[PDB]
Amino acid sequence: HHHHHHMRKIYIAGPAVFNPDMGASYYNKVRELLKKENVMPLIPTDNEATEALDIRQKNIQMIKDCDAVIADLSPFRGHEPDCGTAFEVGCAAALNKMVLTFTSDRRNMREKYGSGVDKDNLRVEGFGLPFNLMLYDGVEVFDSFESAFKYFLANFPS
Amino acid sequence: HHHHHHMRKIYIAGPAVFNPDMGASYYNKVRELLKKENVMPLIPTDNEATEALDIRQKNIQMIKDCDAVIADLSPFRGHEPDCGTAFEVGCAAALNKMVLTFTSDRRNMREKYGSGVDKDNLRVEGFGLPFNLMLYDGVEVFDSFESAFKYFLANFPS
Ligand SMILES: Nc1cccc2cnccc12
Ligand SMILES: Nc1cccc2cnccc12
Repeated sequence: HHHHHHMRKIYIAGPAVFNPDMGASYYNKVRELLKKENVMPLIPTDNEATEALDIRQKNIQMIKDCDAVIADLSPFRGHEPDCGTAFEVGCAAALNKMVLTFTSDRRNMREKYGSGVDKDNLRVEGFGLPFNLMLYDGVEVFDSFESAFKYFLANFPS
Repeated sequence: HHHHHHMRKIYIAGPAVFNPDMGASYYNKVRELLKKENVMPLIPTDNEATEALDIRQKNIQMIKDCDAVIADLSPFRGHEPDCGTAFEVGCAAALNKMVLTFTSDRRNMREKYGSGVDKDNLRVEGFGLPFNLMLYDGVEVFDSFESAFKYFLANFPS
């Protein structure tokens, strides 16, 4: 009765890293929430290397090692989600990982831009989705990290 | 004779799809360039489905089927590349595909934003790269589709 026990792991994707505090406040909240459920956060800035390629490789490895990704696809520098987060969602999708997404703005892209085109006459997607359709996989788009985490707990038990 | 011959295939990732012509002018130029070298373009809008999930699945399948991705990481709706393209680059990276990227703007992110922070005091990466570090894998960032394609021809022969 001392079998190996898998500790669940979630990759914490999102532009919080670009906050003035490098994501400290966001990541601390994540750490506290996950601690209660014995889930390990895999955080992009953990044991951060100095070289871009090393940072990238470590983050890809975290995605490979995770049970799920919870991705913050909130508006970043406009109505579009963060590209880095989008890359990570793509990585996870290719590796058949559970991907859970949330955003602070759930309106359709055309509601966000107020038109079928942006200010430069570039087409805004019309699929009833809050962001680029590649980022949607059929799972509900959540309103917060917490709500996404509740789905994880219900659908990925120990 | 009459052994099976593999036709090389390149997934054409980029926000040209959002042009007023749905990328017609871009894709036509791509088709002509690749035709000369017996390379098949895998284009996001080819045989386009109506449902978001079907379009997504077909595009993921194209990446799975490709020999390389040439991704247009040009500024889209600001200094950041397109998120959908970023997702596709992520997918390709996880699948160990050759990923080739280009941009119309090769300046470092901090040169583009003119500061180490944006207008909202959000951190701009300082790794001497033109975009989010996740999008760089050690291969040169090219100036055009054509220059990326030249690398493909030199590094993925028939
Ligand atoms: N784009 C990025 C991905 C993963 C970690 C990072 C840490 N600092 C800046 C940018 C990052
Ligand atoms: N985001 C997208 C990915 C692949 C194909 C598309 C076609 N139209 C709009 C958006 C697309």
